[PDB]
Amino acid sequence: AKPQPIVAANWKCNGTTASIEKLVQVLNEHQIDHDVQCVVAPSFVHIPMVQAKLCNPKYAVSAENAIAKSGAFTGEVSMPILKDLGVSWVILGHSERRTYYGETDGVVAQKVADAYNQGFMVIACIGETLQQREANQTAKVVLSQTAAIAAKLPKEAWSQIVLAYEPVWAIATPEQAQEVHALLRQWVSEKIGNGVATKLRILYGGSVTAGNAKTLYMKPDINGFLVGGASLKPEFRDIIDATR
Amino acid sequence: AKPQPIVAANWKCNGTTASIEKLVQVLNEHQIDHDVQCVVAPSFVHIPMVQAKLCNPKYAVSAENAIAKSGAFTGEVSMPILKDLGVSWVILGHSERRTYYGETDGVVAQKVADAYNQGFMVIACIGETLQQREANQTAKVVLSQTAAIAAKLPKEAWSQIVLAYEPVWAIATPEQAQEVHALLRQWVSEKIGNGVATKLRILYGGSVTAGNAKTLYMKPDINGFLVGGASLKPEFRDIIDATR
Ligand SMILES: [As]
Ligand SMILES: [As]
Repeated sequence: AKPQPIVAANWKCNGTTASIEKLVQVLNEHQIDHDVQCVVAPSFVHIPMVQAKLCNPKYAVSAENAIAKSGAFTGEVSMPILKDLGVSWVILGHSERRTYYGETDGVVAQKVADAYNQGFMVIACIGETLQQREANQTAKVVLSQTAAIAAKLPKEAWSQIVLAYEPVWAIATPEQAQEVHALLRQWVSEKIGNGVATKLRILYGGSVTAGNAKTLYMKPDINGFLVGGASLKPEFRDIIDATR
Repeated sequence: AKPQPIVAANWKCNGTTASIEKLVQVLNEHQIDHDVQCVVAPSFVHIPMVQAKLCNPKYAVSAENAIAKSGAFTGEVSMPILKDLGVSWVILGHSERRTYYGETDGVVAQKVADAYNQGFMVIACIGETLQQREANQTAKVVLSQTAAIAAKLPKEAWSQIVLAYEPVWAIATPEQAQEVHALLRQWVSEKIGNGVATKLRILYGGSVTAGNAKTLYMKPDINGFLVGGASLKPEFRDIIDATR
């Protein structure tokens, strides 16, 4: 029933040359025996070393953010630059960028559309804060965020979209995760179409560990993970193996 | 009289693998016959290729921005990451980040202090908008920006600081540039000390071309350049040679 799972590592703003060499060697030696798309998103300056040292073809390298256009945007990295470098995945709308770096719903929606139209696979992040959840606004918020993205996309774009639900309010039980994933998928099914909804990967982006990954993946509407801190450790392999 | 000049290339969010290979080969073949510190600031994902292909020891590689701390800051690059990668220069406070990416005077001042305390050479950018210049507030603005930076630095930090004046209102005659540079240096001399003021490099960050570089460098308070678009072209070499 489920579509191909994805296990994505978000290294955030972490790593050294030495630590990444060691971690990538562990990922390269891991023999994955089922159909899963693995993604690694290093900090921008580590993308080249990861591209060079990774040899496991079940992985793609992602950026952790991008802007749409090259030009006079000191400090930023654009989608054309990433494409020329051979990066075809990007994480957009991460809660830390929505919170700290001014990415409103509209800003994220436009970036996702720009990444779609430039050929990227996009992990688009959504999720509600503690104040929003306490106000009983979980559904209003995650469906407003998703709707904003959807309004700028044609139906055919959804083959390049992956959603990641971040329970910002926690950063949650597997049951609470499943409730939001099911709501997201039912809204896509109604508004966009049931074929899009059954093929869409909705990844869980709360706290994922070797301890809890299999329990989360048992949920019918969870299609893998956007992993934070545990993705810097050898137990990331156990999180991949939890999607069998 | 003048301190060692600096000619810094800010590539902004521009370049391809192919274009950078070609440009770096031109910079590597250029024989520089006087004492000048050259800097190249590529987009983050191009830092490694530039570090590898550059062979001209008169150049240092810079970042175009950074944050102070590693951690859960998706999409950002930190000063410890850059140091581990061997980057010891950073541009902070560029007008495009102050304008588009929420860097207030306080935010820039704190980053400069954090980069000082982590051992970086810092090109700290200041400059007034068209509305501020029309209000006759050039001096209020560039000295407020500089004062905000200075308030977080001990006197000994100034060996690691370089100022870059950006005439945002234009982006200017060499005379207008010299007036602001002279004002900046006189304020540093009074507030911080005359030995700091005579050793400080104040770089001009308006439109610098092969056509105008020597005329600008003739000005007594201009110590080189933070160059935009012309730094992507072979005529960057002519801008370096204008600091003889
Ligand atoms: As291999
Ligand atoms: As050489």
